[PDB]
Amino acid sequence: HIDLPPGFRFHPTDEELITHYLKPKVFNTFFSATAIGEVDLNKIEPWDLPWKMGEKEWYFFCVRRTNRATEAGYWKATGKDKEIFKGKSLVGMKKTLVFYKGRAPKGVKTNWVMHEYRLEGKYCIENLPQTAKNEWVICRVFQK
Amino acid sequence: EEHIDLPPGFRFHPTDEELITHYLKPKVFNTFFSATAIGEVDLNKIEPWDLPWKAKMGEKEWYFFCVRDRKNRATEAGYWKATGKDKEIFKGKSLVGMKKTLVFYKGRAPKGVKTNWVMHEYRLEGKYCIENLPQTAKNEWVICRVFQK
Repeated sequence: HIDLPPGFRFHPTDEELITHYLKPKVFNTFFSATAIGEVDLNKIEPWDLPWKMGEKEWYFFCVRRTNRATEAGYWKATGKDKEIFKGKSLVGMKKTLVFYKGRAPKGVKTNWVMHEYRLEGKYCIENLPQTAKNEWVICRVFQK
Repeated sequence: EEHIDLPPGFRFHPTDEELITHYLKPKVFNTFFSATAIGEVDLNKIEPWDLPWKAKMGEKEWYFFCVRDRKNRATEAGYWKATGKDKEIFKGKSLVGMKKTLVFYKGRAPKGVKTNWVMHEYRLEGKYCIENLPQTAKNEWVICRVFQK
């Protein structure tokens, strides 16, 4: 348990997410943190307040374009992914996805948004050692 | 213990009402209030472009206790000019304060040069909140958040 003074909360920069949460989850198989739980993507749905937080945003690890669709909708990738720089080095990429209610290609537009952080640049699959599972991503999900 | 070791990514990120409730009120109660999150400096003595040089890593905004002015938003090398409409701050069904936005301009008060340095000044307010202070309190303080567009 962590005893936060008032006003202090979990509000990470991108490079903080990579460097101190995602690279460890990849490099070390036994990794845990107090602010980022583990959830399987396909199981839950964007209307799942109890699973995993604070400031109306929810972070977690994910084990795995509309390449992932929900029992009740899908996630559509939107926009040019932002690059994550640790100073002069590239370290990761942030994809932005939006959740669509109706499963049809013209599906109902919900206000649920996800940021998917992945390892890149210096931590691309080629540079990554084989003692690593590049299958892990970080997702931040929020509304509107 | 004031050590407050913070895991990565945890940082001061108050809501407007948390600023009022846990930081401004205590300062106007006791002038000798201090908190690690908020410095105490005279906005007059500091030019904002100096701030990113003393920035710790990932630090993008700065909070300060300052004194209230009376008709002066003035800086040796510049000046702050308000903009837009002040914004109400609530605790439940009560107004407890307001937040004003200001923009920084070049030293010359006529025809200054607009900067991308923005300020949010936070002040107590609300008829009943301000009316029910103990006579031992002094409402001569505001909280300034300084940051860059």
